[PDB]
Amino acid sequence: GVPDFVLLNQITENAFIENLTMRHKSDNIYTYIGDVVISTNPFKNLNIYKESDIKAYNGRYKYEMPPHMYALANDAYRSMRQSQENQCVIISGESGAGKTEASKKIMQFLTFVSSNQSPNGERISKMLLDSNPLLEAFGNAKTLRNDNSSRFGKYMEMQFNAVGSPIGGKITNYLLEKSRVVGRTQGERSFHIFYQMLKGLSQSKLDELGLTPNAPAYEYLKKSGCFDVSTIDDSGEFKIIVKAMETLGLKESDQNSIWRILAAILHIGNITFAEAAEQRTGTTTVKVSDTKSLAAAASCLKTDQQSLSIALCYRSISTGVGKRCEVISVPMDCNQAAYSRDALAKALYERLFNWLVSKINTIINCTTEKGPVIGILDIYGFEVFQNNSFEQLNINFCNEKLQQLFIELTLKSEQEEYVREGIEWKNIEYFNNKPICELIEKKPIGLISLLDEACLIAKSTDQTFLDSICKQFEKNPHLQSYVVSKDRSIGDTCFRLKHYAGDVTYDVRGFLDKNKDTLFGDLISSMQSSSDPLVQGLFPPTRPEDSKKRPETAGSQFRNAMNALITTLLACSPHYVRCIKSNDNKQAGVIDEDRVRHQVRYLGLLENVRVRRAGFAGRIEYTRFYNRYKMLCKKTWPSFNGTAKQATELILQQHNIDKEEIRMGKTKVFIRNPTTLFYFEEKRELEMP
Repeated sequence: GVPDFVLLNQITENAFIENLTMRHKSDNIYTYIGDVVISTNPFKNLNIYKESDIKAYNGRYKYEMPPHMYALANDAYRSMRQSQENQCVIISGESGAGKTEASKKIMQFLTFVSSNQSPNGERISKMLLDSNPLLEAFGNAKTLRNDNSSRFGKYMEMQFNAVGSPIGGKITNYLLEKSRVVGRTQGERSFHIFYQMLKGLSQSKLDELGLTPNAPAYEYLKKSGCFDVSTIDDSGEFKIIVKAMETLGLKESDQNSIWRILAAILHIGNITFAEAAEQRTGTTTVKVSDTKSLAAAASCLKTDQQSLSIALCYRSISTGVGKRCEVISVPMDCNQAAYSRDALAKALYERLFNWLVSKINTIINCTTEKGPVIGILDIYGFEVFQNNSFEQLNINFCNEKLQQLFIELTLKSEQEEYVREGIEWKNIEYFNNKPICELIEKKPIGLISLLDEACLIAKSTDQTFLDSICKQFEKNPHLQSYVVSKDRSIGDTCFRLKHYAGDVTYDVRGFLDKNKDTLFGDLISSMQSSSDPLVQGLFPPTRPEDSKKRPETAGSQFRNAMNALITTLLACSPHYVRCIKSNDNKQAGVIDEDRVRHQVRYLGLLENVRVRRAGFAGRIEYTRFYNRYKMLCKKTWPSFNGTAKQATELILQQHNIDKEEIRMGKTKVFIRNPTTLFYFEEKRELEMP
């Protein structure tokens, strides 16, 4: 009757949604759109991902079997299989909604079609599927609203062999929300791996780590004000974590060796120094009152507790001629004091995570053979509270790139493929490249440009920064406030900012210490000069392929994490995958009207349907129109001319049909108004059964 999705009985907006539900309600998971994949999430183990259903999708086309493979990959991902080139895929659709389920697809289509034989091939096809519970611990972390709300910018690369099967891979992460460990909103929690360790070990071992049975006693844990939770079982998870580590390749002997590194950080973490009455009037510096805590920091280091604070809390600088001589230093203010405190306790974790995941691959990675590389993307989800804050801005900023990404690819790169395939193409109006949100934050006189401008004015607080935005803009589109835009919804200490299709009002709390975070080499040198596989171990063999220039005031440092992301996107052939979360109850058959419609809107997918093609009603592909309506008219046989325009004219002229009603472009027929469709279909029925 009707295969694929671009042959709906009614190509209306209403039918689009109504049919989408009926599809999901008729054993139809994925959905197509001019070669665009959309999927959902069951949120449980569904008996559909193994051998059985894979044999179905093997040696067939898109227009034959249900949505799953989409021929584009078969005519692109495979196109570079013989032409010997690299690949890369991007995925999105909330967090914890399988990017575990969307990636699951990529593999089970790759294999089988790939190869077999090797007994070590079907085994590794099991460990990667057992990585779902594994990845559900590291990246994932419970938020105030969403439970499985991961929070990280990961770009995993799958390496392969000379026959066409995986061998290993590496992991890359962007600037981390490194404040997650010590600071957060009340009710929320940090990564699970930590809390699952404190209540899984024995007091005997906790003493070796230097931990005491008293949560309020600490600070990082005190700031939260919550530990024991009825929902999640603590003692039951620990044993599962051990299995995960042992199953991969982390024996207890290695675990203990790693815990010392983590336990060391805990000692250097639990130190929020008190007021130091060194000054005279009202201001002050920093000095230790709770010594046993700072002593613990130097305990694992086994160095002069005092000397340690002489180089950190006090900034020493000389340089000139040779290169630097550390001893004379500056007691900095509280703001810069707590600044270095954070920059230190937070940077060590970024280096750890990178070295943690990388050194694990050292064992997993294959040495037997080499091969090409393919990338995969995975990021946090879309969350919106009735309130907002600084962290919301940076997360939304990441989305601004993801939306721009498609625009640069599915709207631009693919558009260039139109003229590369040798098709009569004519530039059709496409919604602007929204450079109003790009040029406003790159070249001089810009958002992040003025953001770094206000941040470097040390004394200037977040409140003053707000005023620095209004004056510079409040005229360039996509930016408002309570002063200009008369809207009571905006507070006196908040501001308005537009994104895609809606409005978001942010708070000012944080920003300062939340952003900069930069760490100089005057605090690292004294520490990496030690002799201990743990102390210097925190700082791997100098510069893990990420240095060039070390000392740079934040701002730029963040640009690197975001620039390194773009530079590696404008030189590869990417693939796109979207995902839509059903509901907030893990139900595989329930629709939350208001929530669903919103998800389809802020992503701008139906606009990508109309605009991409052009903007009208009924549309059909030439490539698919040709090999379908062959047995209707004459002179449309192998004796054809070649052009898709003159041929069609030869077709419609013999049956009296106006030519202006149809037009030729890339691969889409254009007949305006709906009635014509019902007119065409019927006319093909009252004269030929």
